[PDB]
Amino acid sequence: MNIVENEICIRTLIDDDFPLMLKWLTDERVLEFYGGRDKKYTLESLKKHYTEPWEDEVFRVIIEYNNVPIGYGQIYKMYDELYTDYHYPKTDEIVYGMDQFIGEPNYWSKGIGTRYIKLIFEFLKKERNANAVILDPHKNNPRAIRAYQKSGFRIIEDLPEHELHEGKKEDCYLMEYRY
Ligand SMILES: CC(C)(COP(=O)(O)OP(=O)(O)OC[C@H]1O[C@@H](n2cnc3c(N)ncnc32)[C@H](O)[C@@H]1OP(=O)(O)O)[C@@H](O)C(=O)NCCC(=O)NCCS(=O)O
Ligand SMILES: NC[C@H]1O[C@H](O[C@H]2[C@H](O)[C@@H](O[C@H]3O[C@H](CO)[C@@H](O)[C@H](N)[C@H]3O)[C@H](N)C[C@@H]2N)[C@H](O)[C@@H](O)[C@@H]1O
Repeated sequence: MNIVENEICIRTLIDDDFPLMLKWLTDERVLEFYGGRDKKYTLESLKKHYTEPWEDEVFRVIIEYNNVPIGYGQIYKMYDELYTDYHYPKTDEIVYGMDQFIGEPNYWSKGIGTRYIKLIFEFLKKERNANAVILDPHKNNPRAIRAYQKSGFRIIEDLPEHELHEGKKEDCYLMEYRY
């Protein structure tokens, strides 16, 4: 995948990206909201994690802003494990999920995440005929939730004790965008 829209480039993750990703995912500012501050990656263990295979389609991408890599996304075709855990019914609809972080905190709350999401929405519509996109943020991450609401996602389910984060199972929302 490769998308360019003025300041933003979204492109496929390659092995050369992992040292900078290690910087992001050893940064306690970033880890508070993605992964958890108790994660202890090395370059090798991070690469192992981010090269684990997926049952169905996945896009792993790097987000660049003004020619500097600043974050990471993964965009994945929905699969049975997640349909089940989300209590989100499998239908004839084409559904994707997406996880992402901006690893440069100076680029938070400047609208870049919302620009990124909308570019992915457009890609999935034209390239995959997607009908819905879903994700599952922590209830106590309002910056993410508000970005997702700006982008068109709506809360559709409560997911109690959904995700272990820093030793505690955090309540989440299931949020859905339907074009
Ligand atoms: C979640 C992001 C990708 C969102 O992208 P970002 O570019 O920051 O979002 P945005 O388009 O600026 O929208 C954020 C909105 O929330 C607002 N906001 C910031 N902090 C807030 C808070 N504590 N409470 C409520 N709103 C807040 C912010 O001002 C902005 O609103 P606007 O000023 O545009 O009206 C990014 O903040 C990020 O990477 N954060 C750290 C990692 C992370 O949380 N990843 C997602 C995990 S979640 O499980 O999906
Ligand atoms: N709300 C978004 C959340 O996104 C991540 O968590 C997600 C993991 O990334 C997924 O893991 C997949 O991606 C890994 C990296 O490619 C692979 O190793 C692994 N085999 C894959 O299944 C897992 N399935 C769901 C989990 N919620 C963050 O850590 C978490 O903080 C944040 O809240």
